Amino acid sequence: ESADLRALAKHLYDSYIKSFPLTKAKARAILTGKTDKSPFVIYDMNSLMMGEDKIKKEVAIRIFQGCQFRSVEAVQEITEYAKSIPGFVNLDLNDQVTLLKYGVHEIIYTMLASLMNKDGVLISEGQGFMTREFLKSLRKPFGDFMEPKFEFAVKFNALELDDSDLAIFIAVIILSGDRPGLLNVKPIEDIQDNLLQALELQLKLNHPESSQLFAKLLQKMTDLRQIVTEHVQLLQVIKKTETDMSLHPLLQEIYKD
Amino acid sequence: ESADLRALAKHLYDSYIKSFPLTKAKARAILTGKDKSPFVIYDMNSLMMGEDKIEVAIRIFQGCQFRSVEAVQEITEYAKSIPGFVNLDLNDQVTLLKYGVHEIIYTMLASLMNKDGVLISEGQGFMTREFLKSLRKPFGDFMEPKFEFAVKFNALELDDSDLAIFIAVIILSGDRPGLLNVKPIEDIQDNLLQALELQLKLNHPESSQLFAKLLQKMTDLRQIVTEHVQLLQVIKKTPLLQEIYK
Ligand SMILES: COC(=O)[C@H](Cc1ccc(OC(=O)C#Cc2ccc(OC)cc2O)cc1)Nc1ccccc1C(=O)c1ccccc1
Ligand SMILES: COc1ccc2ccc(=O)oc2c1
Repeated sequence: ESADLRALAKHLYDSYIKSFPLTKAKARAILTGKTDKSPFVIYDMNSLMMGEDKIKKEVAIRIFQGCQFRSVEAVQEITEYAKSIPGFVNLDLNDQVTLLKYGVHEIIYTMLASLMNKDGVLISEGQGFMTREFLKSLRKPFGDFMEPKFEFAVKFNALELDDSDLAIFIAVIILSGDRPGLLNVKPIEDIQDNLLQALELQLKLNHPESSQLFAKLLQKMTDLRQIVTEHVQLLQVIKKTETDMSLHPLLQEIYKD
Repeated sequence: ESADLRALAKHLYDSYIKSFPLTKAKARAILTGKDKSPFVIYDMNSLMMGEDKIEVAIRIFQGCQFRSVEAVQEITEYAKSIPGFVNLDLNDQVTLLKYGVHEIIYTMLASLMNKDGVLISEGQGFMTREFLKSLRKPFGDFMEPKFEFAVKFNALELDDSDLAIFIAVIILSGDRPGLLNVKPIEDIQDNLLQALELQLKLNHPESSQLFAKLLQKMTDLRQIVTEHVQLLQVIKKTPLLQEIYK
C-alpha cells in the first residue's frame, strides 16, 4: 500500500525538519534573495576578519577548524535524525555505530549541497556566505578541500530535490547493508527497501515531470563515496603536514576505518 | 457527544497496541504465567547465561538506556496518532516528546514490573529485584525507586486501554518548558482528560476517584524523572555511541 510508503515519507520529512536547523528551503531562500535573511559574504581575508563582528591562529587552519567543529554539529544532528528512522534503533548496537560512522560523512556532503551554489557555501547557520574562491584561495594543502564538494554540489543540486525528497534519500544512505564490519546485513537491507520504496514513490509524486530521478539520484551515491575517499586522503596529509593541528575526537573516531 | 470520547479512547487503544510490541496484558500473562517462562537473571552467572540465551554493573544500565531509545521511537509513533498532536507547532511536538518521554517510559515500565522483578528483552527475560538492588552504587538504588512507584502505580490495576489515554495525557502537557503555543496543547489535553475520565468510569465503574488517583500519580512520575536525571548526572562522573543515547 502506497499510503504506508507515503506515511513513512511524511515521518522522515517531519524528523528531518526537527533534526536539522538549516533546511534546504531556508538555505535557498537566503541564497535566492527572498532582505531579512541576507548573508554577510566573505570573499577576502578582511571580510573574513570583518565577519567576526557580525557572524559566529592561522586563517586557513581556523577555517578548516571551523568545518571540523561544524561537522561535529552535523554528526550530532545526523545521529539524532538516524534514530528517528524506523527500526534503526532496533538494529545491533555495533551495526548502528557502523552505519552511522560510514554513513555520516556522505550525508554531510549531500546535506552540504543545499547550502552551496556555484559561487559559494553558506556558513554559521546561514548568517554568512563564504565565497568558493576564498576557500579555493586557501594555502596548500587546505585550499582544495572544498573544491570536490562544490562540484558534487552543482551536479547534485541540478537534481532540484526538495527537503522531503532529501530526507528519505539520507535515510537510504544511512541504512546501507553494504557497510564494512556489519554483523547483520539482512535487517539493514530490509529497512532500506522500505526507504527505497518510499523514495521511489516520493520522487514520482514530487517530480512527476522528471524522468528516472530515482535512478539518477541513486547514481549520486557513487559520487558521495568518491568524495569521502578523497577527503580521507587529504586528511592524512593534513595530519603529517600539520603536527600541531588537532582533530575532534568524535571526528577522529569516525575516521579510523 | 460522549461517543467522541469513546471513539477517541478506542482510537488511542488501537494506536497504543500497534505502537507498542509488549502490552501490560502480554506482560501480565508472563509474570502471572500462561507460553515459555522468561529466562531469569538472579545471579552474575545467570546474566552471563542470559546474554547467550537471548562490566557487570555498567553493562546492565546501558541495556536500559538502549531499550529506552527504542521506547522513545515507539512513543513517538503513538504520539503522532493522538489527534491534533501532529498539527501542533513542530517545536512544541519535540518539546512535548522530549520532556514527556521519561515519565511515559517509567509508566510503561511499571506494567512490566512486579515487586520481585522487571521484564526485559520484550518479556524474554526477567531480572530479579534483589539482583538489581545488589548492584554497586550508584546503581543499586537506581532501580528500587522505580519498583516502589510501580507497586503503588500498579495498585490501580489499569488496563492497557486505560494507559493509552493516560499516556496521551502525559505527552500533551502544557507546562513543559519552552512551549511556543499552549492553547492547542492544553485544549487537546483537556479533551484527553475528558476521554480518560469517561474511560475509567466505564472500564472501572466500581473504582472510586480512580481518575483523581491516576492524576495524583503524575507527581510520582515527575519526582522519579527528577531523581533519574539527578542520579544520571552522578553516573556521568565515573565514541559515536554517546551521541545515540545522548
Ligand atoms: C574534519 O571534518 C570534515 O570532514 C569537514 C567536512 C565538513 C564540511 C563542511 C561542513 O559544513 C560547512 O560548510 C560549514 C561550516 C562552518 C561552520 C562554522 C563556522 O564558523 C566557525 C564556519 C564554517 O565555514 C561540515 C563538515 N571538512 C573539513 C574539516 C576540517 C577543515 C576543513 C574542512 C573543509 O571541508 C574545508 C573547507 C574550506 C576549505 C578547505 C577545507
Ligand atoms: C534489552 O534488555 C533490557 C535491558 C535493560 C532494561 C532496563 C529497563 C527496561 O525497561 O528494559 C530493559 C531491557
